[PDB]
Amino acid sequence: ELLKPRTLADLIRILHELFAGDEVNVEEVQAVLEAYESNPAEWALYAKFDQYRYTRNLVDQGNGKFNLMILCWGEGHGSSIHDHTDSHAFLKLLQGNLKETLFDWPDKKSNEMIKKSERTLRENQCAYINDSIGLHRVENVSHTEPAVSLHLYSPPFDTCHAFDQRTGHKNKVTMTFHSKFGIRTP
Ligand SMILES: [Cl-]
Ligand SMILES: [Fe+3]
Repeated sequence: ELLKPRTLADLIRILHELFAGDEVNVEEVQAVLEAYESNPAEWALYAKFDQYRYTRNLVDQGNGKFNLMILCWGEGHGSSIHDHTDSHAFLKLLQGNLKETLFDWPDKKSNEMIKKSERTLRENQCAYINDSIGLHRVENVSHTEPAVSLHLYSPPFDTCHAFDQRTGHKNKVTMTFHSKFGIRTP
């Protein structure tokens, strides 16, 4: 029985219930993420920015079932085109707007990766992706507003692939945390 998360802490408690088992009801998870109304005071601890690129700030380890993290995007900061390592990936905006561009998996032949679509994700909206859907790039294209998003990945993963838009060629990337549980982790 899905109830509205009253706070980020409450959201986390609900997520632990939704991930108690071995499978994932994606629509329920997305619905509860969407229902949490971003409250900046509740996540200020995790919202640690870097001047040069977006940061990943671990919030909860989901009793091993998922990683929940907050990503902080300076003006003009964005990601690679990337996959999600056979995991579910949820993205909820907590502040600002992000542009999500979708791409299909490349063929073996070297070719320009053509965007299949794009959307603007707005405050409190939740998006979902997995490798069966395709690849994406996420970007804060704003010149004036930093963005903050809440990401849930299940199972957790710390490696993924970045794709070269010019060729479709992929490279393995290890993902790093800027902080964990509010503590900067050089
Ligand atoms: Cl993502
Ligand atoms: Fe992603």
